[PDB]
Amino acid sequence: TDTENYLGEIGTLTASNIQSWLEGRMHLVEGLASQLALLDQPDEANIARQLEQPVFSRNFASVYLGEAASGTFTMRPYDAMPEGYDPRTRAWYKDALAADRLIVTEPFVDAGTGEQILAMSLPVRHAGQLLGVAAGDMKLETLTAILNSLGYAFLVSDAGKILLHPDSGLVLKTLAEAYPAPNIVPGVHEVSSQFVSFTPVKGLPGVTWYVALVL
Repeated sequence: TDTENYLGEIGTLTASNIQSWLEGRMHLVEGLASQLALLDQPDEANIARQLEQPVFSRNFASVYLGEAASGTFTMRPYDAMPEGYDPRTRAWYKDALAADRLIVTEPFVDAGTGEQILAMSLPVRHAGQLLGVAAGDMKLETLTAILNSLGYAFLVSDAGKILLHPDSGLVLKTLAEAYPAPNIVPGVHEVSSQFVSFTPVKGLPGVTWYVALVL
């Protein structure tokens, strides 16, 4: 009843921290879309100029626009993509269009670097016509560091998919795969035997994700 209160308080503060951090990144991606919709002439040079702002490289691994007309892909900071890369075939693109709003993706593998990332993406229209999908992505280790700024903490979806974990190998495993498992219910429960607490992250669009604390 006491160590339960204490884990409940740390889980709450841990969730509201990752919430604030992710929300700030969301806002920047929202503002990137509004900036691009505001271009009077949205040609390649103007799009690239908007993407080259240092605030984007300081706060994302990269930001980018996948264009609807022919798959033109502008990414800053720029590095190479695979031969025949077409952003329109990728989940961060197709899911932004299907949801018609900002989404936050589960982890995937960056097509250029092989790193594990997640993206925030949303459609960009100009005068009501689709320009493409704008996104920023961030490395999972960056997020995992935020989560574990102080036993340990990981991040897991409502369905049981591990999203962030100090053991990087456990990322994208199910909880049943990681612990051959506790049931995801908000609160604290005994499960070497350990305490494990689930706290929802508020404010995230389209997902229910939990901070898991292990003590």
